[PDB]
Amino acid sequence: YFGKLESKLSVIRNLNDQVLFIDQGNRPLFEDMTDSDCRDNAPRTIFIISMYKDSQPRGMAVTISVKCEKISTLSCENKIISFKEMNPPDNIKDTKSDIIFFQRSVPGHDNKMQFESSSYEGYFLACEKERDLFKLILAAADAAGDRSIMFTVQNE
Repeated sequence: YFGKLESKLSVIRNLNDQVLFIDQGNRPLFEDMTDSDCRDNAPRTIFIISMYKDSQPRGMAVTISVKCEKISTLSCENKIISFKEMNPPDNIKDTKSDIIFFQRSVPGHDNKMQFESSSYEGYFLACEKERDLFKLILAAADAAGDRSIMFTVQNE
């Protein structure tokens, strides 16, 4: 069981310092942005990270959402990343949820974060280059040094 506690606004960057944003097709991408780009493309660049209490504690449980047109919440349902148009719910009945990730400090890096799927243990949010685009994906990662699953989370 997960219960919603408190939320914070944040910008999310991959290790290349590219900013996560929701694009016109409702897909999560990374792009090089100045701070001003970032701010002017709010609310597509400003993510809401909501903390949840967990009846089966395995880390800091969070949802990630964004207010593009309506509020959309990040999902890794069926091991693929997509947005669901929904508010982060007040509670979630199950111990595994496609919208709950565990935010973890990256071992050997105080300031970088990973987001592990609660649904699929050992799978993480990652950045992958695809052609000319940098996409957010769900990836299996076994190694703490894996740079593709490391993010910077800056408050507001």
